[PDB]
Amino acid sequence: WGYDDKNGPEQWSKLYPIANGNNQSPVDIKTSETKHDTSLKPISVSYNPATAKEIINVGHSFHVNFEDNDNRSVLKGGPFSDSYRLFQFHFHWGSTNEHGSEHTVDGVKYSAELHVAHWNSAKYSSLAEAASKADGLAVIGVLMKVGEANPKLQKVLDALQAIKTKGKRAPFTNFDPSTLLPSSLDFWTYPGSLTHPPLYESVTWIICKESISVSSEQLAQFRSLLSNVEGDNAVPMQHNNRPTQPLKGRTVRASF
Ligand SMILES: C=CCOC[C@@H](O)C[SeH]
Ligand SMILES: [Zn+2]
Repeated sequence: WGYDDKNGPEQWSKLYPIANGNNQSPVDIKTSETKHDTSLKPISVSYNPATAKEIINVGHSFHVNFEDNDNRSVLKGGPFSDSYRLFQFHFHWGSTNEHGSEHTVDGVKYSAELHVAHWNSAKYSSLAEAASKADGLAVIGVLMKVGEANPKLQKVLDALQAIKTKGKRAPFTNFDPSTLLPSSLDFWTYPGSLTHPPLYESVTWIICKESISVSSEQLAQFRSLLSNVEGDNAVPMQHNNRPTQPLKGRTVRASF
């Protein structure tokens, strides 16, 4: 279902009718209309870098998958009364620097977006179980602003040369993806979804107030990943970021 136009995000509603749904992501975050809430607690990431397993090229993006067999890597606080388990981080990016981030704040589009994904291990057995569940997934979203080169992106960008093409796997160990997060975990939260098929309406978004930085060259790496299988003609992975979607009257909550 890629991000072309043949497979691209307009074609998503055919196969996945949930695309023209009510809890679709990303969204625009209109700060004027955002109802501050104080029942919210502060977000608290406790990741353990020995959970870091693998980095894999999945054709449309690349993942960094984590060990999700126990509660060693948890997110808790925010709205969540439960304690979600970390399983993955990945990125979204765009063809040019001007766009690339999925969420937008007051119409402003960013270079890329980081997703640090979690699944509700207090209520569910597997990721596979919690994938589809309303209270299934907790994803931290960081907005990535084109400027200085982020030195905490090092290990991620280094490893990329070993997963040039779709399906390529490699061990990525000994990394806490919290080091990626901004210093201010002031956050918006809203009831969302995945941003790509199967677009499950299972995500409680945590969108960070403060941005992290990425140079144009760091973004050029993301782009010089290849969507093709090894041997085939080099088809870069140019953009993998979704249009912002109607709120249909959900209430983005501030935590600031
Ligand atoms: C399957 C990977 C992670 O899914 C959670 C979403 O926040 C990524 Se848009
Ligand atoms: Zn994502």
